[PDB]
Amino acid sequence: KYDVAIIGGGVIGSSVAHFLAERGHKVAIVEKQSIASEASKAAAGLLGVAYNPLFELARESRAIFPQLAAVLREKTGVDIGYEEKGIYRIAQNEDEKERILHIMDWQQKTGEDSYFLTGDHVREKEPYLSESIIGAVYYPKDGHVIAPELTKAFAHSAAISGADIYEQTEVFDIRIENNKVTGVITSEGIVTCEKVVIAGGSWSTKLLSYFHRDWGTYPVKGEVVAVRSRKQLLKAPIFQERFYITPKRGGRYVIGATMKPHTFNKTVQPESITSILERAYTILPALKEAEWESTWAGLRPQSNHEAPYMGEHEEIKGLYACTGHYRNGILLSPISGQYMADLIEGKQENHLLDSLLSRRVLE
Amino acid sequence: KYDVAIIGGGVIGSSVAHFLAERGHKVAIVEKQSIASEASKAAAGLLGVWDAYNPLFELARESRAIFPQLAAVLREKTGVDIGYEEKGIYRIAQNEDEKERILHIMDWQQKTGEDSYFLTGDHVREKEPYLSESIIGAVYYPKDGHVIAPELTKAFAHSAAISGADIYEQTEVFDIRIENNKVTGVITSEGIVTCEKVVIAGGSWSTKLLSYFHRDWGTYPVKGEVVAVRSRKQLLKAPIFQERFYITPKRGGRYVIGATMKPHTFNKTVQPESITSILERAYTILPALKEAEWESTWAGLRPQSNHEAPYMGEHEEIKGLYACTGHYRNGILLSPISGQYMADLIEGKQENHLLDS
Ligand SMILES: Cc1cc2nc3c(=O)[nH]c(=O)nc-3n(C[C@H](O)[C@H](O)[C@H](O)COP(=O)(O)OP(=O)(O)OC[C@H]3O[C@@H](n4cnc5c(N)ncnc54)[C@H](O)[C@@H]3O)c2cc1C
Ligand SMILES: Cc1cc2nc3c(=O)[nH]c(=O)nc-3n(C[C@H](O)[C@H](O)[C@H](O)COP(=O)(O)OP(=O)(O)OC[C@H]3O[C@@H](n4cnc5c(N)ncnc54)[C@H](O)[C@@H]3O)c2cc1C
Repeated sequence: KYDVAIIGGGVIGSSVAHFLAERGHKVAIVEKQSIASEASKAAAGLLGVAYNPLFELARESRAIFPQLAAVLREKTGVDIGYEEKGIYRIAQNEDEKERILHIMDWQQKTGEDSYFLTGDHVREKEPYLSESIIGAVYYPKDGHVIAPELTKAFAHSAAISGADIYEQTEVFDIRIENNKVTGVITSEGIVTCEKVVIAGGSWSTKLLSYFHRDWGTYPVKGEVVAVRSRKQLLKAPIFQERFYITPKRGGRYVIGATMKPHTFNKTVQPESITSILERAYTILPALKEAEWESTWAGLRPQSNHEAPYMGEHEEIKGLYACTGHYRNGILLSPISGQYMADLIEGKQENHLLDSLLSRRVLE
Repeated sequence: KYDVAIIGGGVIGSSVAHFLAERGHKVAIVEKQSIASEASKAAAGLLGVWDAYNPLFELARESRAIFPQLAAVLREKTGVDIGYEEKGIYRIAQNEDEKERILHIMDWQQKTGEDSYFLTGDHVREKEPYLSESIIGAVYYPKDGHVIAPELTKAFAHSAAISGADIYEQTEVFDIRIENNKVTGVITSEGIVTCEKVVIAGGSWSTKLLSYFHRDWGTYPVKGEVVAVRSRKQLLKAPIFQERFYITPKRGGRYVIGATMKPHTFNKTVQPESITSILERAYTILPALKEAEWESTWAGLRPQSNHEAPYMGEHEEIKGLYACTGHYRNGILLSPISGQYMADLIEGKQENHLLDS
């Protein structure tokens, strides 16, 4: 008999598990496979990168990462790979240069420090980078983490604090008896609880029907490649119109990512492998003579409302939702967990439904 | 040309690589397979758990003092966390005979002996509630701990690569090139690697190369089989030790249990009887393991020396030939000082004692 059962053991559900259990709530994670089985183990873990109410949530989440990391390491033994060596936006042609200069110029007015670099000035800092790069924007405060490690950290933190983790357990439905959540119906039987959180990434749609038929998430498949190198090829991640090359602990380079909407398919097509690597060669040619390590596919949970659903059901008491983070669920995992636990404890109002899901279209 | 070529990409070779490169030396590492692919990936990473005047004793003491701040240094430099944990280790007893020998180790080991104390079976179960009713008591060592050996090994080696070392994985050293009684390089499977110094750190395979010291010298593998299970429950905060057998928790709900001892074999398969015996012994110490989740099993070749002690030092007659292999069951614990000693010795800031005693 739990305070909250959490449906899904990705970063988002594990983050929620962490913050609740930390505050003495008896919590259960129910996950149909394993912790970090899906988007959260496929993600490149980049933090930061137009305006909107997410930008501010992101900024708030971003700032939690330094202390969160230290805490998690100390408590669980897992280091999440938090790194802050900055991130480059690169440009290889003039359209791209201007696109980047314009982003920077609106960004700068918000207080975020960033410097425009010349191709030669980039190459002083990152010498393996292509002669084709003509400029770039450097953000010294950006960084990244190891998505699966952060995920695993949250979940074991939760367990240490008393959370029960049920892997290989699928939630078919929520048990609402008198317009109240009384439990959850799983493949391994009933789990009694007083509150539920839907954190089912790309699979949340059916359970989101309790809120509304049109509420939902769908998978946007992304394929990525990883290579190893004995050279110091990149110090910091490089970005180019969503495409990225990122270092990780241990001389690993992670490179992606394709976009294939509305499929749960986790195979990798050759063409994607070829397309990804050829693009990487124009940025960073030495990757030709690196060591192939792996390739994989992950399922970004797009929102039907183009913003994650984070909130309490207005009628059915104890029924919560927290999914649809799409491309920024690693970045936002800390703010999401913190918020959800505040909301579950009555410490915050149910205002993030309103704020994130309505967009004024006219006027 | 390199100031030093290091033969072996284990924790020992990679320590030496770290400490050296960190002092502006140009180092190559030459490794048959890949970094940390033998004993150093297989090890349980326990620290500290010899007679009192054995120098390894002073060395082990110094190794343990370098470890905390080294862990920070490697993390912040390479981004690799070595799993340094200092929550202690319990030497358990299940017989009254064991209790005696344990109390005996404690009493006559108080060489400022890590402020260790006796706990009753009941007081241990307070501290660790899944441990067996069968344990009478144990000696808790508060300043005892453990690392993740494969991780420490990787840290060290990336540390050196960041400091300019060239890692030649997938490269076997056949022989050491000696022209005019000085070392000019190392003859490998790929090409010739030109260096002014070499360090034999080839663990259990060092024997042929050690013959340039004395045909009497050599190392050999002592096979060890280990089992790893995963768990959602909190079965242990700190490792338990018992006459070489150990149950150790690792970050991420993992529990590695071992180990077996099969001497004079390089063979890396695991015999079912070893799994059967390790697990059955484990069940008496921590019954919940019955319903944990099986993860994996493996073997590693502990590098025993012909002389039952590491070879660490410089060749008296041959200019620039060094050795540092054969740490048997303490290779992880001594990787920091083995590295620091070896680099101090190459820079002529340390005398050549260990080769004598
Ligand atoms: C290629 C790629 C690169 C990315 N890069 C970045 C990046 O650089 N920065 C960034 O912030 N984000 C990135 N992301 C996004 C990030 O992966 C997601 O936004 C985030 O992982 C979503 O986490 P989640 O827990 O909601 O989803 P998931 O990790 O998919 O978790 C959902 C979990 O719920 C479980 N589940 C579903 N239904 C049920 C049920 N009925 N019962 C029980 N369990 C259930 C599933 O097993 C799954 O484990 C990237 C994604 C991809 C694919
Ligand atoms: C089961 C087990 C548990 C253990 N537990 C502990 C513990 O709890 N605490 C502890 O302190 N220690 C422990 N050890 C000991 C520790 O594993 C070793 O002492 C440690 O590996 C250090 O050895 P090394 O680096 O010399 O050996 P290795 O890791 O074997 O390194 C030797 C390297 O040299 C390479 N090599 C060999 N020949 C050549 C050549 N011609 N050219 C190039 N490369 C070559 C090999 O490929 C190998 O990678 C344990 C060992 C085992 C097996």
